[PDB]
Amino acid sequence: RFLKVKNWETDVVLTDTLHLKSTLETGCTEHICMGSIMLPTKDQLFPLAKEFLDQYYSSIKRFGSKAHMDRLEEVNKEIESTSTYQLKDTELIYGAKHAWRNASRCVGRIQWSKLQVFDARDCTTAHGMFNYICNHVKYATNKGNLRSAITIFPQRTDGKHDFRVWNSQLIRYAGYKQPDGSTLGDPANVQFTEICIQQGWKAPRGRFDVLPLLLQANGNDPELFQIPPELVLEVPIRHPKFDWFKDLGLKWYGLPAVSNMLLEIGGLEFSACPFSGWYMGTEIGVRDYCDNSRYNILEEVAKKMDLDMRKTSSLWKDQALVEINIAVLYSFQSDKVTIVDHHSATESFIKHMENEYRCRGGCPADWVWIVPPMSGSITPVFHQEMLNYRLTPSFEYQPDPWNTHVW
Amino acid sequence: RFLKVKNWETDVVLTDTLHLKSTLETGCTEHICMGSIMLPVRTKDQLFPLAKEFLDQYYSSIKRFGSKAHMDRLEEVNKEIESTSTYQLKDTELIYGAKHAWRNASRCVGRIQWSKLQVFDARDCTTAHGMFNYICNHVKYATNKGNLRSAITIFPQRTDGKHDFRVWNSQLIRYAGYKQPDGSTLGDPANVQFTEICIQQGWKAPRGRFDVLPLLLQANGNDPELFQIPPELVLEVPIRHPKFDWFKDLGLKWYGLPAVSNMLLEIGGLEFSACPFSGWYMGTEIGVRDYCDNSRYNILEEVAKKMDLDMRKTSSLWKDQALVEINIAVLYSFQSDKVTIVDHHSATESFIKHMENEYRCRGGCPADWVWIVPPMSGSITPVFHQEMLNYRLTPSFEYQPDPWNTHVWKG
Ligand code: HEM
Ligand code: HEM
Ligand SMILES: Cc1cc(N)nc(C[C@@H]2CNC[C@@H]2OCCCCCc2cccc(N)n2)c1
Ligand SMILES: Cc1cc(N)nc(C[C@@H]2CNC[C@@H]2OCCCCCc2cccc(N)n2)c1
Ligand SMILES: C[C@H](O)[C@H](O)[C@H]1CNc2nc(N)[nH]c(=O)c2N1
Ligand SMILES: C[C@H](O)[C@H](O)[C@H]1CNc2nc(N)[nH]c(=O)c2N1
Ligand SMILES: [Zn+2]
Repeated sequence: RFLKVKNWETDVVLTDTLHLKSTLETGCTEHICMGSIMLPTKDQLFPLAKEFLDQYYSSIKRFGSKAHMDRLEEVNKEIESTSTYQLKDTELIYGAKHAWRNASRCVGRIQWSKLQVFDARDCTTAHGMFNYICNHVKYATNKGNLRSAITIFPQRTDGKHDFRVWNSQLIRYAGYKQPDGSTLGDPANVQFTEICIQQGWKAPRGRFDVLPLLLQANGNDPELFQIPPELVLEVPIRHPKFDWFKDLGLKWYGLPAVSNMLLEIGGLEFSACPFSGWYMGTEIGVRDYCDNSRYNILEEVAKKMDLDMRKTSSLWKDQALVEINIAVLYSFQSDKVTIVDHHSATESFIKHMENEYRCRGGCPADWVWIVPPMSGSITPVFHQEMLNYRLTPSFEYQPDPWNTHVW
Repeated sequence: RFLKVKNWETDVVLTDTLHLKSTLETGCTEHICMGSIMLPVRTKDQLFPLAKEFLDQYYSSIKRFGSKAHMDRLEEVNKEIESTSTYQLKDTELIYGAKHAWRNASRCVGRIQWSKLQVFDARDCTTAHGMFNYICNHVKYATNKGNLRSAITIFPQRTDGKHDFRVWNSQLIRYAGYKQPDGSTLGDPANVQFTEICIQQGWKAPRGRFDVLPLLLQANGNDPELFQIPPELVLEVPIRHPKFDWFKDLGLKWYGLPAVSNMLLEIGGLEFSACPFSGWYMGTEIGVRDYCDNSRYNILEEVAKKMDLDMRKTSSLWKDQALVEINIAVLYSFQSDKVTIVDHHSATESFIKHMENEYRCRGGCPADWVWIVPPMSGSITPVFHQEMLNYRLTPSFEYQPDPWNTHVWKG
């Protein structure tokens, strides 16, 4: 009931107390650790509301004041009456910033308090959703000078009227099974691409086709919309030394924007809440390009470098991985699109951890997601012990809507 | 109960029943995961249960469960415990035990090899000098002129915890670290504290960047004694690079034999506080950690300087670049000298095959993801994408505190 984390590179020891305020369940027991698993009424709602408003009023230094006891009473009466309640704009902004603050898998949280929140709770149609989302994309992109933002559609009511963005991210590339047997474009999105085509989409059947948004308002069947191309900022990938790199024909998008998550604030569930920041280089160059199940480009790059691909021990995979990531970084920087490298991002996260320990009593962190997918041990997060626990407000993963929705 | 693990690259789903045989604690709760925390005298009362579990397991493994030989051995151990407070393992049980501790070691990526382990029974040992002889024979057997063979040497078990055998070195072979008055370190920073104990015990330090440390050995709870491993027994590899001819002039070398000596082996309730074991290196242990940790030899800058990498900002990935070249060098050098080494691609691939086999035949394989994933190039190895269940099985290896913090000095 008082826990220590040690950094093994610097010997700095931090003391966590924030974990006692933790509420949801981790997946682990005394007997089994699930640290590496990807997915481990009225009466229910008032405690959840209360817990939230208590933290909110404490943050603005008005815990136990009349404005506190009055809001607690107002919310209580509204739940009693309507079976739900509405958040004040101030509460909504706070909840959103804190769900990011609490996101244990996010390395970029030094940035948590600079989050532009777009209140789309007044939305009612898929066309409305499209308008809001285009406005979010343009605001956040900001001609390459990226700004963090979230747009929050209306909360869950009876659960049969959910707003959902069916895309997993606002901007992604299509994937198509080929006669060949192989895959064209991004294999992650084969299924979704089919759902779009089975719902009307005219696919260009290219390697890098920006998918249509597929939007669900008020539990209705979802509809298709193309994001204005002038709003989707893309980056052709070149290398600062390798002439031939450009000829691979690689590009990626500047805006990472997760839109399949569920934002939970004071017991309320916001099932459509796309949010966006900016990239860490490795997300694109290590994962998007190199994962066997993704664009899987290592072989082709290794060939152009003329490495010895005969034996794994020549580290040809590793050598090519580094250059691919140098090129991702160099291209974003040259075209002036915000990107951070894993050295700088993990160094920032250590600074943020220390702020959160002295200021808040801790910082939940999932080491398995926080340490970059390349060069783990030469980044400082490798040597930092972390405690992982679930705080609310939070972002939660939710099932793909096609698996659920009735048509 | 059944727990499933998915591999997100292949969609292969495995079912773990083995976790049901797990007994000890993880450190985690339903409220906190301590998966990245590095560290998350027995009565009769406790002992016979631990013995019984163990012998039930051993007897099952030989398909003799419930045999007269099994029941007679249970009775015998019961009696030995009731009358003497402890018991002695048969050779066959010791061997099986040491094999299964390695098999159960969830942080070890090398476990495909668990059944081929040479066990040296050193339970007749009585003196530090005896321990020294035993360790020499182990080093020479394991080294085998570069054709490394896994081995373990097992000294007498704990009795009252006042009479422990301990190897004070954390590994049998390691380099001296020396703190300089100006605050720099010469040689290996990890070993500064232990080097200082050695010096105080009378070791004459050469004060070089790569001095092999003397063994400091404790028998029967006595004060530790110093011994120099014969140099002809310490196989070393000079580090050079296939294309970069200046690599050799950095003056690096490493020892071929990774040999962990500070861990405690538990078999059937008995505690073997000195049980050095050895295998062979995966290249990244040396090339990533030993050379490139900031708290170790820290050679990234010097390498990148020689390579003329752009070092003015991190986003040139100069560190990532230098790190790969060094790792290339370590594997090249070992291979050229015919010293057994495995790369992290081949090791993780073998591990996944081992792991799947273990689910089919054993009903699980406990694995610590934080340690199994290599410290470079994580996601281009198949373990990154592998969900893993971590739990504790016995027989087992455990961390124990360094003996210089606990030892009662006799004078
Ligand atoms: C501003 C720059 C940001 C950086 C550099 C960054 C970095 C990252 C990275 C590298 C990951 C792991 C992604 C992966 O490997 O798939 C991640 C995950 C995550 N981040 Fe951030 N992030 C940023 C902004 C944001 C914002 C604005 C939010 C929410 C407001 C957020 C919340 C999350 C969540 C919930 C996850 C886990 C996603 C999942 O479970 O699939 N992050 N972050
Ligand atoms: C045969 C070749 C072997 C290879 C390639 C191998 C590989 C490794 C590696 C890379 C680690 C992580 C160590 C680190 O990064 O510091 C490790 C840990 C470990 N291995 Fe192995 N291993 C081998 C043999 C053995 C043997 C023979 C045993 C005992 C019989 C053993 C038991 C352990 C234990 C207990 C750990 C955790 C050590 C700790 O917590 O400090 N391994 N293995
Ligand atoms: C099964 C599953 C669970 C879960 N919690 N998340 C996922 C999505 C997978 C996990 N890793 C890659 C993929 O998600 C991509 C998420 C987008 C990246 C997150 C992000 C958000 C904001 C900024 C930024 N730089 N990066 C999948
Ligand atoms: C605090 C602590 C706990 C714990 N369980 N282990 C340690 C020792 C740390 C862990 N990683 C670096 C350092 O020890 C070196 C590990 C020894 C190598 C393991 C090994 C054995 C046999 C063969 C091989 N290739 N590798 C430290
Ligand atoms: C099985 C394992 O949990 C899975 O591969 C995780 C590992 N760490 C990760 N880390 C990040 N940042 N993103 C991921 O998608 C994953 N995948
Ligand atoms: C804090 C963290 O658990 C610690 O630095 C671990 C991470 N993973 C590791 N993995 C291996 N193989 N060896 C190690 O020493 C470590 N150190
Ligand atoms: Zn856990």
